[PDB]
Amino acid sequence: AETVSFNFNSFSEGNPAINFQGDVTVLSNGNIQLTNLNKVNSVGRVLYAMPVRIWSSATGNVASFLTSFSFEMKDIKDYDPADGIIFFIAPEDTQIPAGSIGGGTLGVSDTKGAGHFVGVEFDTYSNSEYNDPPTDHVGIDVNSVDSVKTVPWNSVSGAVVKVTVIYDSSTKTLSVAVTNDNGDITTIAQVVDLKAKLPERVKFGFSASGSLGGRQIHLIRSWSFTSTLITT
Amino acid sequence: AETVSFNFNSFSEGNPAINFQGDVTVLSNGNIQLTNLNKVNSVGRVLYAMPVRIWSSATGNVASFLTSFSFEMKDIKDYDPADGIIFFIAPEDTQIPAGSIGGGTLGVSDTKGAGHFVGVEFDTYSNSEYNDPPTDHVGIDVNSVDSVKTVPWNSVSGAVVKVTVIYDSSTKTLSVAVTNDNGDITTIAQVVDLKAKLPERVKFGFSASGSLGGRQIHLIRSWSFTSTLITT
Amino acid sequence: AETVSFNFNSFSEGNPAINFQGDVTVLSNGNIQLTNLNKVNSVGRVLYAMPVRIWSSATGNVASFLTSFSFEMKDIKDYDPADGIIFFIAPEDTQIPAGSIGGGTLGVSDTKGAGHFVGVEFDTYSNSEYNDPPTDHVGIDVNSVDSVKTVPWNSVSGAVVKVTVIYDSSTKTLSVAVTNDNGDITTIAQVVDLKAKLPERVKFGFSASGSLGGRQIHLIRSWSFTSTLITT
Amino acid sequence: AETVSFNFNSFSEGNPAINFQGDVTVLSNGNIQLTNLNKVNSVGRVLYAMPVRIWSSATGNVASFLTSFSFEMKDIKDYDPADGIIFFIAPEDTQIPAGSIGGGTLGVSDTKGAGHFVGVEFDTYSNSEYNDPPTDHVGIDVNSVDSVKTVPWNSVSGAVVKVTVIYDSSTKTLSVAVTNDNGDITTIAQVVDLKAKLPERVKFGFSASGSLGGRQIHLIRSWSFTSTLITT
Ligand SMILES: [Ca+2]
Ligand SMILES: [Ca+2]
Ligand SMILES: [Ca+2]
Ligand SMILES: [Ca+2]
Ligand SMILES: [Mn+2]
Ligand SMILES: [Mn+2]
Ligand SMILES: [Mn+2]
Ligand SMILES: [Mn+2]
Repeated sequence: AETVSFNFNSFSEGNPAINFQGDVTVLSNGNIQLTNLNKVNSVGRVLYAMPVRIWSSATGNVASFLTSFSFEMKDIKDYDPADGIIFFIAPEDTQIPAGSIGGGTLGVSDTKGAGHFVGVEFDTYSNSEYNDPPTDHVGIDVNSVDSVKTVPWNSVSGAVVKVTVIYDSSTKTLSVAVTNDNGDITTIAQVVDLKAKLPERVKFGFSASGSLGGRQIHLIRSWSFTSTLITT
Repeated sequence: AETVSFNFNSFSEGNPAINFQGDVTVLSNGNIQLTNLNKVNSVGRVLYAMPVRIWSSATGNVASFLTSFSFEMKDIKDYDPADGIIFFIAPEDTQIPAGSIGGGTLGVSDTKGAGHFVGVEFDTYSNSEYNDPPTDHVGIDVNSVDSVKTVPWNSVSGAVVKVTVIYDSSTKTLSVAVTNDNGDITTIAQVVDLKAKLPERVKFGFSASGSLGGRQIHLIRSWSFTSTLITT
Repeated sequence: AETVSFNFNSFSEGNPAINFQGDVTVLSNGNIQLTNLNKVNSVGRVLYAMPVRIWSSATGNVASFLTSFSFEMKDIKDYDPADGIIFFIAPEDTQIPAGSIGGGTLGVSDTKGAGHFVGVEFDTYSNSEYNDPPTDHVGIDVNSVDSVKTVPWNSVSGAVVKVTVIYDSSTKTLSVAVTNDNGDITTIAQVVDLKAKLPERVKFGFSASGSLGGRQIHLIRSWSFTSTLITT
Repeated sequence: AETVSFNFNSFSEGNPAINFQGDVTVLSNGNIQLTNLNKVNSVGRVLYAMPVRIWSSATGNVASFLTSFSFEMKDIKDYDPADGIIFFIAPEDTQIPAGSIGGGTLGVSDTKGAGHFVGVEFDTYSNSEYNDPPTDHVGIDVNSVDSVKTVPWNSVSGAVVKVTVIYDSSTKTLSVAVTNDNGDITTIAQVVDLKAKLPERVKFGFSASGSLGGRQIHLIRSWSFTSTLITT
């Protein structure tokens, strides 16, 4: 099999294994801060530099993967805690959409919420323009921030949140488990065919954004990942 | 929400939180050895002592859970490395079946391979009587050791294996991710309705067994668990 | 390390982790009401259902523990605001004393004020028979409601009180910090050798009582707990 | 009674309620980073600007206090994770010792490890000149870094550690409870006569230091405090 695995206990902005896009900044404690606090419509994205072959057009096999990460979102005075973080998967040439409005597009889609990526959002602001649930929520997005499926959640300012993700290739099921700060766990699962939605080679990463009047601290603290593709 | 959570980084004799059934022994290093290498048809089981309420007849909700543990199986001179470990979920009254032959029943089934439980097995011996695949394998068992779904695998003597299971209550999906010592991961997923196969209160634990001639070391090294039921 | 920890932000009817004894009620809000307002000499107690092993007889170790909870007492028309709440530790077989008069026994002692427990009381009525100080008070009780030590305090009808307690195994010091409504803190500390007054396995919980004439609302709103026993 | 109370969820540089001394800096996420990873004998300290009256001259009364704070220490590549953090109480005119060597003096003592203060350390490096135990430990310092009493502990890089301190005036008892990332708790308590060791008015705070070769990220994330002095 073809296995790809890495693990970041802390990041740095001079590492060739990480692509930075937008307002991304690495702090002295090793955390990655995706948005710029005093910047209007800020957008920041981080991507594992190396593309991962998630499927083969030769065999027809699709990879299974397991990945976990921890983030922190914190309020800043006089600003609406918005807009959220999104763990996404996209073609290897992915870029911040041209003329991005940041805000509720999460840095992955255009104005009407479309784009080419599959992902899991931790949305903290309800945009009715994207059919947002009326509360903080966790959602499964397939080429659009108009979530295929959402689950009410609760973002607690200043808390370290841990996430564990499993995609089983045979059932093509993507399931998510969020351990909150009060101990409670939140899960959400959805069947997504990666082969049909994405190309053979892709890039995984995180993206956060905000608007004018809607901003908050978006930090990524750690990240480990392992994918395995059977070559037979 | 109703949450149950715990974490064992080692075990000790006399902790009211754990129930021991059969040939279980607590090693001086904090590990739990499931079977007796000197007994024929050995069976050892360990359970979280408190029943967990997995679904409510009042509301109709089903809990979601995330649990992870790691184990090790090691070969012993002269005996066939058999038969394996199984993480299971059973009614509150659960006990080692009456006339257990151990062996391929894994300590949770009768002689024909039937019982009342839902569980994940790590089978190191192929029993044609239970329709086992020809190689070591990981399997999803619903009231039978004749697995509803299996996936090839390879037990390595002395290797520590780490496992992650996520049960998403809404899709009723149970997913597993196994991390071999070599780095490659193994996954298997299956929709299993817990509300349909089990009582409101259940118990969680691990079971292992052997035969005459089929024997090996079965160790549980750690276990963490968290379940959350959306209360009324 | 052998650790037990739990967190109840709210309570629910039917949870396997909570034992109710006497006049206990779970309100629609998740709060627990310890006494019945229409009953003479009412008593209600709520306990963490699992026995916790506080000291080991193998090694000579006693566990340290940190617990916090919040309660509220509130006046009811025409009745004297009595008698108070008590957070206690008792042998795992603990039960409301046979033919209990409620009142100043706080539901944990007998008519003479004796019993088998260690506890911190939030006493709202002065019982000269148990040598109560003349004002409301916080007391440390060792097998009796005639406190080993008390400190004046003031109960505010409808106020949410927060309490933190730390037991340090090495010195044997039980420390209590009470945070009133007006922000003021009240403290009390006492050396109590738990290994000499209690059995290895105990249960933790809250008890409240009233009499004819003496009645008020007794609520438990939350409770978190963590104990760690050095096993080695 | 005279009560002083505050609660910080994040700190800012333009805050006159806090005194910054030494290499201290405030990150964009609101954390206080006590040391400079680039400086050789970095020393950083942060003090609550307002002096607290811990005891009275008229009445021999001492104050009781309850305080809780969280921190995070993390390793940096090519440097020994040293030297630790210390919560301390000292004269209102306190300043970093002249010609401070950082290191094992924790920024509160001179070269022989002497000074005027009373504190709780989370020492991550073993200095024999100050008779340090051989492992990571928590200690009670009374005018010296050669602890009056210590307890073994473990500092986990990247982990958020919460602490709770209660000082009870009547028993003159200081006790601490540390919650590792693990769920496990460590406690330590000691009888310190605050009126015999410190002046009427004092300042509360934290300090951290490093050496050449010994350096790590030392952060303070939050801090709440309350103290009450009976003036009768
Ligand atoms: Ca949105
Ligand atoms: Ca078998
Ligand atoms: Ca009384
Ligand atoms: Ca030191
Ligand atoms: Mn959304
Ligand atoms: Mn099988
Ligand atoms: Mn009393
Ligand atoms: Mn020291």
